[PDB]
Amino acid sequence: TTSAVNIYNISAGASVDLAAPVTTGDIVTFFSSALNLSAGAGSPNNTALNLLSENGAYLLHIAFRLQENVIVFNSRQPNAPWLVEQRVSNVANQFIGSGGKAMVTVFDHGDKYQVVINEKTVIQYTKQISGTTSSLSYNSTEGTSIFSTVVEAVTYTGLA
Amino acid sequence: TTSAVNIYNISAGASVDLAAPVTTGDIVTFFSSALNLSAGAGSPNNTALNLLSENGAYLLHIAFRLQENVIVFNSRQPNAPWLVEQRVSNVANQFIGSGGKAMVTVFDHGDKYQVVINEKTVIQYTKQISGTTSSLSYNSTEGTSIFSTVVEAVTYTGLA
Ligand SMILES: CC(=O)N[C@H]1[C@H]([C@H](O)[C@H](O)CO)O[C@@](O[C@H]2[C@@H](O)[C@@H](CO)O[C@@H](O[C@H]3[C@H](O)[C@@H](O)[C@H](O)O[C@@H]3CO)[C@@H]2O)(C(=O)O)C[C@@H]1O
Ligand SMILES: CC(=O)N[C@H]1[C@H]([C@H](O)[C@H](O)CO)O[C@@](O[C@H]2[C@@H](O)[C@@H](CO)O[C@@H](O[C@H]3[C@H](O)[C@@H](O)[C@H](O)O[C@@H]3CO)[C@@H]2O)(C(=O)O)C[C@@H]1O
Repeated sequence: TTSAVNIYNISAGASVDLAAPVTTGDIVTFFSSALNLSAGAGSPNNTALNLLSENGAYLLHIAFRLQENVIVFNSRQPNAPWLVEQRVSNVANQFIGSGGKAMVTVFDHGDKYQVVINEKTVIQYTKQISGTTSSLSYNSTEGTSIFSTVVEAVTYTGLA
Repeated sequence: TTSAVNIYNISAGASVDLAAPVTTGDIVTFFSSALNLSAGAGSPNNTALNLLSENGAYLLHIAFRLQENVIVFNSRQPNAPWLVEQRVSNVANQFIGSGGKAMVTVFDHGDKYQVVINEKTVIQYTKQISGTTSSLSYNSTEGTSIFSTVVEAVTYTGLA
């Protein structure tokens, strides 16, 4: 009944600490002012957006792989191996209806993470690890990212 | 547990019908890619954002008035007089921390509307009229709008 809006500018390769943690019922949107579907190969990821716990855990890892023409969703505890990785085929098909810019939205449904690309829901990822998101990262493969060098992030917390 | 993201482009003087209504717990954000605090005089509104019911009622009317250096919040049923109007003093003060662009967010707390300019909450408006938002309008006074000619609107519905 007293929500909050937080805006962050995330440079590729950076990680920002949220001034307000993202928990169940809260939202996180990533804004890209560019879209490059014919950028190049990722090592292996061209672009990755991560929601991380205060322990360094990867609550949610989102990776776009142009050469493998896929999107990967996974998670993992700090200094531990990668877990069960879901995947969505065909990158470009999710960005249909873009036009030089993209929006990725993550809904934290407590026990799941709903990921939306613009207006299209791509997956209802089931949380392999639980907790509140206290920081986010935007990692890219040198010069072959599908998003702008700077990605804006708006978080809507205090909902439920 | 199955929310939706809808993106609308609203041209000044236009009104769009939402593909999904905005109800209690839902969110609506307005994106302006320009900010003009020394634009001119409004007749009397330089810029107005409205959330309208399916009956044409003005659930929430938001008006920026440079010359009167104020922001007005009000409501009204169709073909009825304007109601009790709240107001926030000093426009520019709410946009501090902008930099050529702005975003307004309206949280529908069921019995209230929380309005946020960027990251600053400006008012906790109490609904004089209740209902679901089925459409939004962006009205301007000829050439003196504080926002770009086209404002982007992203709605987040199906939350609660
Ligand atoms: C040079 C190197 O090996 N570093 C990797 C890193 C590290 O493995 C680690 O994640 C560092 O934190 O991973 C990078 O992305 C990985 C990530 O996309 C996961 C998704 O779950 O997949 C990894 O590759 C998988 C592959 O998808 C599977 O098909 C295969 O069974 O196992 C592979 C190894 O786990 C990605 O490597 C990262 O930068 O975060 C890529 C780096 O090259
Ligand atoms: C030419 C004309 O009179 N049209 C007005 C319209 C109409 O009054 C009506 O709203 C059309 O739908 O109103 C415009 O904005 C009004 C709006 O900002 C409301 C806010 O509640 O205030 C009106 O002026 C008030 C003033 O703020 C009060 O101090 C005063 O006590 O009463 C005034 C009259 O209600 C605004 O006119 C609109 O375009 O929507 C302005 C048009 O000029």
